[PDB]
Amino acid sequence: MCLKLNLLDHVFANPFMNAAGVLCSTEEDLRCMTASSSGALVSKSCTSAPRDGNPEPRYMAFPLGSINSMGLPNLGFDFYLKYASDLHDYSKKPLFLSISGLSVEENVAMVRRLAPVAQEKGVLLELNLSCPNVPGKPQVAYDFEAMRTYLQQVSLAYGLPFGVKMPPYFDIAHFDTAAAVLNEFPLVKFVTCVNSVGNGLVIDAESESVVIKPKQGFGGLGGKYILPTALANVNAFYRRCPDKLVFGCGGVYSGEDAFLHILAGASMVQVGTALQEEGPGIFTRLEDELLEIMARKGYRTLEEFRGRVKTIE
Amino acid sequence: MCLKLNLLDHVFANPFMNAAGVLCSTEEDLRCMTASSSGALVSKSCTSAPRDGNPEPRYMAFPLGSINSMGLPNLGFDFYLKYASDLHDYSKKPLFLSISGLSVEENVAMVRRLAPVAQEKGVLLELNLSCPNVPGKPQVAYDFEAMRTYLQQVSLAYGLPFGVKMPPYFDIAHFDTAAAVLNEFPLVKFVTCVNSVGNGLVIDAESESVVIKPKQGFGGLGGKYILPTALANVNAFYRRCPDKLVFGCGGVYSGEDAFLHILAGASMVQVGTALQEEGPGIFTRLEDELLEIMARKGYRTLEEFRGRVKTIE
Ligand SMILES: Cc1cc2nc3c(=O)[nH]c(=O)nc-3n(C[C@H](O)[C@H](O)[C@H](O)COP(=O)(O)O)c2cc1C
Ligand SMILES: Cc1cc2nc3c(=O)[nH]c(=O)nc-3n(C[C@H](O)[C@H](O)[C@H](O)COP(=O)(O)O)c2cc1C
Ligand SMILES: *C(/C=C/c1cccs1)=C1C(=O)NC(=O)NC1=O
Ligand SMILES: *C(/C=C/c1cccs1)=C1C(=O)NC(=O)NC1=O
Repeated sequence: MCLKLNLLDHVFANPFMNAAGVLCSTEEDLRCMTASSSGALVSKSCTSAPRDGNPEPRYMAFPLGSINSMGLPNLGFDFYLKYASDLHDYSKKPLFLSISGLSVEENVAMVRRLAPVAQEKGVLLELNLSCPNVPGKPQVAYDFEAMRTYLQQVSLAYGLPFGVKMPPYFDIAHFDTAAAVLNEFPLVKFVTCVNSVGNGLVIDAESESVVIKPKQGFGGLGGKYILPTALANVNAFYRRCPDKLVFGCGGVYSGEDAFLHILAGASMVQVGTALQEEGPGIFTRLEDELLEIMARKGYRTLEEFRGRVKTIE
Repeated sequence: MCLKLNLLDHVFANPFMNAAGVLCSTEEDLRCMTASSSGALVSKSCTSAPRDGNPEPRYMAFPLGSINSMGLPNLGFDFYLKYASDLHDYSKKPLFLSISGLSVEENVAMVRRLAPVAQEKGVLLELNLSCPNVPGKPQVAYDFEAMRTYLQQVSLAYGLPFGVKMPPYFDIAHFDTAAAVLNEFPLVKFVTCVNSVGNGLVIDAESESVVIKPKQGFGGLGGKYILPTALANVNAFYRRCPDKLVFGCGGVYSGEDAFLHILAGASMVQVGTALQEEGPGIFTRLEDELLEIMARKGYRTLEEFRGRVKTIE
């Protein structure tokens, strides 16, 4: 019985990794994620220049999930590039690098610089088109024209295999259009579904107040709230992008939740809110719990059930 | 002391009502909602002609909420119009009628016939622009040019105050744009936020199967999953639509959840999933719970706290 995978020219001990933004901002965070049982890690989305992000409180967690408006905060591209070039131990596990420039120009600027590092070291790009917390800069992937431009320019500037972090969609016509944009770009080898469900609002009944400070309390939702949305987007792109990989993200707290993502079509399974709450010990739990489900069902590998969710009649 | 209110030139005993589609399809259902302690009721969304709706199973509920792909099912407009014109006892509470034609022409045809009964009896139109479960017919309010065309034509054809059942949005630019489209129409006097969170996917781990039959298992989400999304939309439209009322729908299981909706800006509060699961006895519980929270905080009216959610700094 076995959780191993072999994809994008890398070997993964298991399908689990952090979700971008969780436990991956500093060198310390990145070492911790490397020392953990995860199959891979991804760095914090970065802009070209370092940034502070939004005023605190900007993240809060509850029994059913999390709300966040982290905004810009990252140590900057130079730092994440050096991590990938000089510091990351690739013998431990594969590394993905998330970028989220504020203009197509900014992204292209960065991906020009990442390419030689990608060629040399094997770092994998994840391009973030779905941040819901920068004011005056809505989720790029909700503007399909903008999306096609970003992907053109980045494919052209980078010229190597990469993936895209997508926002959730809620409408069958949007699934159809978005997968079709993506399928114009053969260098898009993976699609990560989903980023936070944007612009929710948590209100505390006792205080009568919002619980995060930026944007009058509005922020992206993670965790239990979003699992059926995440599974929908995972399967919707799995069905519509038969030449690409789908990475699942959203609502994973258990090996059962990972099992569902995998049934829906996920290759790698990312863990945001639950990892933020539980810490990196979650990875050993998720592995054991997923193996227990596989054992009970007689499944010996991931590809025996990946994408094999059953429909009714 | 008592939760009574006036809106839209009617009087309501409390802000609670069913959500359209729940406990409101048949004459029996409507009689049962009329007999309950809700402050109002809304009929099931209807098409000009009767329809059966989708294959069963089409609704399933879980601890965290519900998924549904009910699709077309209603007794047809003639039935709901006759309920409004001849059977409803307006002495007990107000009635809303929900319409959901498949084209602008169908909606125009219905509202032309509803207009006289609205003039005579005061039945209130809730126009549904957000059904996530007709194949080929995506949520009208996710296409802003289509939404403007529907609201121009209905306003011209109806000529009396009405409301719109909105889908959730997730993007501040979308809130800005949708609210500005609504604000182009002075006859749109209330905005119901939200319809179900469209096209989620529930998967049963043991059976490895989706749980509803239509649309390969995809359906709209209700219940605990959607409360922060609902609150966000309620507040977003409450802030942007100062000359309209906002009706709250989504995730209400308790008087506390109702309190949050009303803090966010809700005038009426609609109950879907929770009502489907608990039945109409829920209304006495919701009233009792809301009165109790109000007491504990020293609020005597709903006006004292509606829209008074606090932000940080
Ligand atoms: C504190 C926080 C920071 C995040 N930062 C990023 C980020 O920098 N880039 C990104 O693509 N997504 C970011 N996200 C989104 C997550 O990667 C993930 O898509 C979302 O939380 C849903 O997964 P979950 O349900 O496991 O939390 C962040 C989420 C949280 C909670
Ligand atoms: C079985 C079912 C049928 C529904 N039918 C309708 C409908 O005919 N028209 C409509 O506007 N919304 C319909 N909805 C959406 C609800 O009115 C409501 O917007 C949604 O369920 C979210 O509220 P909740 O969280 O309380 O369930 C339906 C919901 C359910 C669960
Ligand atoms: C926004 C992206 C933020 C970045 C900060 C520096 C570079 S990119 C977020 C996102 O993608 N997902 C979230 O849930 N929260 C965010 O703030
Ligand atoms: C669809 C609207 C369905 C109609 C059937 C006859 C007339 S209109 C739904 C909706 O608006 N919200 C839901 O959650 N489910 C539906 O099926």
